[PDB]
Amino acid sequence: SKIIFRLLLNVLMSIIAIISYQWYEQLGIHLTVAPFSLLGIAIAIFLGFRNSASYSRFVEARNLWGTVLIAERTLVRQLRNILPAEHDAHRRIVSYLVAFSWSLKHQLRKTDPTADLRRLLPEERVTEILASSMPTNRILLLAGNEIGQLREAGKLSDITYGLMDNKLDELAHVLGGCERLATTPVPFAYTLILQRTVYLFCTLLPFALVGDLHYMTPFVSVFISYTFLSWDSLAEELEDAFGTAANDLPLNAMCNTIERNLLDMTGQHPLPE
Amino acid sequence: SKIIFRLLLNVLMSIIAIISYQWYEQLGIHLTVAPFSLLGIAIAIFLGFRNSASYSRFVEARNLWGTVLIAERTLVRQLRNILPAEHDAHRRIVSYLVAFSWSLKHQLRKTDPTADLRRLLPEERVTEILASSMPTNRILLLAGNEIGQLREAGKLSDITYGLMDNKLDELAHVLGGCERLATTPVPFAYTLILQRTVYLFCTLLPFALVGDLHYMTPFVSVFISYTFLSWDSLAEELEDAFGTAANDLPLNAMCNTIERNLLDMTGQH
Amino acid sequence: KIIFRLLLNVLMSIIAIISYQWYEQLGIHLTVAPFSLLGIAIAIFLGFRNSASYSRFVEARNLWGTVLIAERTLVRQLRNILPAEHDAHRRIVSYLVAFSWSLKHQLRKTDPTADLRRLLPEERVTEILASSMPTNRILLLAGNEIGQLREAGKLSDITYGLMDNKLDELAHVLGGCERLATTPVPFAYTLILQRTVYLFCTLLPFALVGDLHYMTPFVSVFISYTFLSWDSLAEELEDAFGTAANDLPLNAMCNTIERNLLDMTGQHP
Amino acid sequence: SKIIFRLLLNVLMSIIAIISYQWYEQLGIHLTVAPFSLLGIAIAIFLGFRNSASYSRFVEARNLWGTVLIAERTLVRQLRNILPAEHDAHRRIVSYLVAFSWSLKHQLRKTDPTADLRRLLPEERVTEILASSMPTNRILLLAGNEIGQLREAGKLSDITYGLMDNKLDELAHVLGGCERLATTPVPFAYTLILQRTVYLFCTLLPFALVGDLHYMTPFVSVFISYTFLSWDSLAEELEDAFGTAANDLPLNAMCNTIERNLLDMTGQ
Amino acid sequence: SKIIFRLLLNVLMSIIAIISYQWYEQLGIHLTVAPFSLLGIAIAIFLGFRNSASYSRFVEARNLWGTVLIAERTLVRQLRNILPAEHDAHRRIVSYLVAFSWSLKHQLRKTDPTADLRRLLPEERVTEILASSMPTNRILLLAGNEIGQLREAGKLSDITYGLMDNKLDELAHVLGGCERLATTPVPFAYTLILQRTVYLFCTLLPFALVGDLHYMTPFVSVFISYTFLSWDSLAEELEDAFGTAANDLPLNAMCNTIERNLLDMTGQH
Ligand SMILES: [Cl-]
Ligand SMILES: [Cl-]
Ligand SMILES: [Cl-]
Ligand SMILES: [Cl-]
Ligand SMILES: [Cl-]
Ligand SMILES: [Cl-]
Ligand SMILES: [Cl-]
Ligand SMILES: [Cl-]
Ligand SMILES: [Cl-]
Ligand SMILES: [Cl-]
Ligand SMILES: [Zn+2]
Ligand SMILES: [Zn+2]
Ligand SMILES: [Zn+2]
Ligand SMILES: [Zn+2]
Ligand SMILES: [Zn+2]
Ligand SMILES: [Zn+2]
Ligand SMILES: [Zn+2]
Ligand SMILES: [Zn+2]
Ligand SMILES: [Zn+2]
Ligand SMILES: [Zn+2]
Ligand SMILES: [Zn+2]
Ligand SMILES: [Zn+2]
Ligand SMILES: [Zn+2]
Ligand SMILES: [Zn+2]
Repeated sequence: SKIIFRLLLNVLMSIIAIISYQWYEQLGIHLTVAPFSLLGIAIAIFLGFRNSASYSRFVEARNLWGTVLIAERTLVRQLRNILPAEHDAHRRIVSYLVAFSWSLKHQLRKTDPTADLRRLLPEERVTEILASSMPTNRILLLAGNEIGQLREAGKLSDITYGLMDNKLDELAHVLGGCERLATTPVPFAYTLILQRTVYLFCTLLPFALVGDLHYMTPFVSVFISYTFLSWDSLAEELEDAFGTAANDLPLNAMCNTIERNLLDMTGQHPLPE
Repeated sequence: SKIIFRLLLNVLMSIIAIISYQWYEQLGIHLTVAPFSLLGIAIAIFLGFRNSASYSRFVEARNLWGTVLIAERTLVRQLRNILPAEHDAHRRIVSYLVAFSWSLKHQLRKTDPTADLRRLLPEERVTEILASSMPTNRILLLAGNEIGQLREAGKLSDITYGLMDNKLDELAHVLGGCERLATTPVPFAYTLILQRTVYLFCTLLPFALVGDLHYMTPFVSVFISYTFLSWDSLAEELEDAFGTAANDLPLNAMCNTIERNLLDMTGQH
Repeated sequence: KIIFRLLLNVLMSIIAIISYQWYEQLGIHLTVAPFSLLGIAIAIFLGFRNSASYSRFVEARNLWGTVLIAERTLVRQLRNILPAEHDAHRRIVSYLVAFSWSLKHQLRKTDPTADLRRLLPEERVTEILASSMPTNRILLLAGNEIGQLREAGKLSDITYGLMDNKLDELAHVLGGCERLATTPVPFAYTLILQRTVYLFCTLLPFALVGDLHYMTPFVSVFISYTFLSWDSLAEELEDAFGTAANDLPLNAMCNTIERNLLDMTGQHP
Repeated sequence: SKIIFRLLLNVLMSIIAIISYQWYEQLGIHLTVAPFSLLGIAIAIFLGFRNSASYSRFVEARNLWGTVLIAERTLVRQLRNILPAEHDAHRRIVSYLVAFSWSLKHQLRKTDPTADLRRLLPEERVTEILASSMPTNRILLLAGNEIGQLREAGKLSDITYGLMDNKLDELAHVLGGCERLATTPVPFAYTLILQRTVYLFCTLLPFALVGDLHYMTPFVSVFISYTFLSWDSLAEELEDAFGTAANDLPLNAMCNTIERNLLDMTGQ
Repeated sequence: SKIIFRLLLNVLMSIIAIISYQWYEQLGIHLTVAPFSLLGIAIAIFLGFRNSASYSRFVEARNLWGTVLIAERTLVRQLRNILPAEHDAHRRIVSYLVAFSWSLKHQLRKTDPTADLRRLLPEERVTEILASSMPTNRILLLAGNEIGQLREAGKLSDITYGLMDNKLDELAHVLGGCERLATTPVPFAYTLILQRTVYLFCTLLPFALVGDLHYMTPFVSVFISYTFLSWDSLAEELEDAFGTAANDLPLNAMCNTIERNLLDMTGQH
């Protein structure tokens, strides 16, 4: 945590305010609580509204990765109920849906997806995915091909295809939502204005409190600084949700759960009497 | 009250603040209202936003369990309307749908679902559901198999199947919603950090209010503490509705309400 | 209703005026600054409470709005697809009107027998009252009317599906309305704030008397009026469907629904 | 602009507080800023939440009238794409949909739609619509008749009818939405509490401020009054959210845009 | 940023406050921190609510532009799945959809769209687009005609047409949503009330702050003037997300992303 260094600096800023208190009126400088109370309340309001915006983006990030689990379950679930005999079709579609989860993971984590794609799909398909400028959207097209080919075979009617097509439409809203959160953040000015005001408020606070507290200055100033800094750092963990930090989503575990889910519903060996 | 231990501790610290006030001039330590007022208003704003997020989680929690009630009612309604003669199918689907509700209750609470599943389903399926790592999802698959088998027999058309399949999707959106809302740790320790900030503000407050109130310190300081601690403990309850430390009554009720409703529709009681 | 405490607030202020000459005699200090910090905190918590209460009232009004929308569109679809089947029209409308009235009685926790016998044959009223939830039975009986027209050959599976969607939407309303009635916003919400504001407003003139002297009862009743009126509005918005001053006129709403559905069929009330 | 008359009243109430300040010690009355700070902050919190609720109902009114534009554009678009030859059908439905837009406007504004209805529709239909107690709903039923009769002619299938029916369902949600906003206003308590409080706070404010500010009282008190009254008046206009005021929705401009769009798509 | 000018002018106003403080009791002028504190907190609350509503407009504008990508991705995807042989049909529809994004961008910015329309579509169609009052809605009708004529031949059934029809309905919701934000912004009172109040508070702030701070008056007044004006400017920027400012949407880059998505490898699959 980088918060603890700021707390140690707040103690140092408090002690230098205590010893230099003699040279205050000799220069003619005064700092009271009431002007800093107005500034602090203003900052406490603005931080609250920013953290609300940061939480709302984190909820949206959590919701979209929840939908990957829902849409892929229901698509395999529909496949098992409508076409219970097409087991060769199942394992092809399943492998694409697992691959979609892993490729979406690596797209948000800015990492190479080649290892996971080769683990799940044949080399003719991995080359096709990597050729595309948008690799994860290619997978949905290739998964869409498999549902389309079953409709082309006559195994799926236009109604049963339409029921399965809507699940792929849900999956497209996941990818488009995840890309939108990754590319467009909370406008940088939000974090730039507040982080500047908080740090400058926390350092100038013991100088404003030294006249009222005298010797209790380091104990109180830290306790006020801690409240304003913890709330500021809370938003700095929620805004970026697709990284590898403490509050950031465990996407490795989530993709493992999806892989476990889709190989739980399938994998049941057909025709053992 | 649960927090009444900390309320009497606040009065205990107030009496300490009165007697030790004589020693304050020996080190040159002073505590005015204005520094603790700025901190107090700041905490009050931060508790307001946190409680709003806690309420937001609670409303969505009840909405999902409302959809369990809605989707299962409308699935049984569609079965009676489209296929009025197929009572053998009715009994099986209702058995699975109620088994979905109870298994979801035991999944959110992390409790054993074996006793409830054995009551509603035969042992061939109970072992199959318990073998799966996702038991509630397995029930939806088996419920989907019942709708799917009526389609393959020729009794359900592709459109009438589609109407019933959408109701199974609603329950699957709930399961995925409930799984997400229970297994998310939205803070690292900030649910405890903000709780600790309230605690230490409450205990240091009588030392700050002793100069302005003297003997009225235990009266006013406990009344400020009460308003802050009650609002903090309220957000603690609303954040985890599907908790082991949370009330079991609203979750056990809606599982019985759905069982009572589905048995009434088919005409069994 | 709030005037009973507004007169009590002036009476408590009179006590604060006469006892001010005994303040330093008893040895008590009460400054404005600690009560300012507490009062701002309460104002924040009431601000979030009233906002949460407003969202309940909006959702409750929206659900009853959807009854009027869904039933209009169901009759509209019946007239466009099957213009000849007026025997179907009159039966379904009488069910949809009965659903609205039984929804009113369910939320109010009252007997619906007086309104059900007015609209429906006696055998159906006995069947409706037999069920655990009367409204869910009506939607099932209205669904059977659409279902029997599908079995006759007059409605295809597609045209059944369009009419079925509105019956699904009405069941989402029923599940929504039941949720807002059966699950109130947790116990503590009113237990904290209502009693906190009462104890704040009565103990405030004791703190105000040091700075205001004889203007104490005039300014204390000002702050009390603003705090209590915001408190009372939030309780009127939370609850709900009943017979309070600021609540939904459900008797007038059900009459508007009945008049709309009779007007579309070519009938006069 | 009710504010400018009230701002001059506040300066006039401030000068009373200055001249009667010599009488304060005689009556035994002392007024500090600190209790009025507590009250004013509370008012500012409650005004902030009310204005938030008022803006939310304005956005909802904007979104519903946005849906009028979208659902009617798409229904005409669906008609041209499925049935490119049936122009006799187009002329009636477009005129019905435009009549829906104007009838919804006149129902919300509480004005007579007779002049607009006879401008678009034949006398056999206008007299039938005006006969109905819900004239905007009557248009949706007659618009549904045109889609329904195209289905019964064998020109529209059950599938293509269902795609068009969803748009009529979407416009019916708007009608029920707009009626909900009109018949049920923002609880009159919100206006009864705050407006009484804001006016009484601003009037009583210089009497507490005169003890600390003296001759700067009419400058400071009028600037606090301006902030509190401007925010209250803004929330008042957003609460409606319709009507004839300048701050409200330009519904005449919107209905003409809908009328122009549907006549553009048909080539008229 | 125009704040840097108003920040430097705020320091100059603070120098006037320092030199004139001696003459305060001579001129008969008293200015304390407490009334300006009450005013400043009130402004900070109203700025907090405005900035939140401003951000909500920015989010909804981004969400609609996100939908442009998603709805067009799937519309081409469905064409690449249902009709994989119709390659000449693909390139015609794709070109309309790329033209839809660019024509939307130029409509919201109020600039000439002819330069980008010629780049993507034939001259017989570009003139038909420019002839219409709403050029972006005309493109949806022209792209819809391509889907409609494939149904006319019998290549698409009524069901598979409906799947593609829903996607063009989704794009029309973006068109109406983006117009709603652009044609009418926030009420003009919102901007004119706050921008008058914020700076007139900031200029009159050092005159009230001089009594407590003396020589530190320009340091603290520029701090508060920074925090209040930076929040007002951010709110003013985000309200018009379709403008050409720093915190606004990069709509030029977004349309290039849509173009590269729909033309994945010159329209191949
Ligand atoms: Cl398989
Ligand atoms: Cl049965
Ligand atoms: Cl509807
Ligand atoms: Cl009829
Ligand atoms: Cl639409
Ligand atoms: Cl025409
Ligand atoms: Cl035409
Ligand atoms: Cl889509
Ligand atoms: Cl191509
Ligand atoms: Cl000086
Ligand atoms: Zn299989
Ligand atoms: Zn979509
Ligand atoms: Zn049965
Ligand atoms: Zn789904
Ligand atoms: Zn004493
Ligand atoms: Zn509807
Ligand atoms: Zn009839
Ligand atoms: Zn449903
Ligand atoms: Zn035409
Ligand atoms: Zn003709
Ligand atoms: Zn007339
Ligand atoms: Zn192609
Ligand atoms: Zn639509
Ligand atoms: Zn000086």
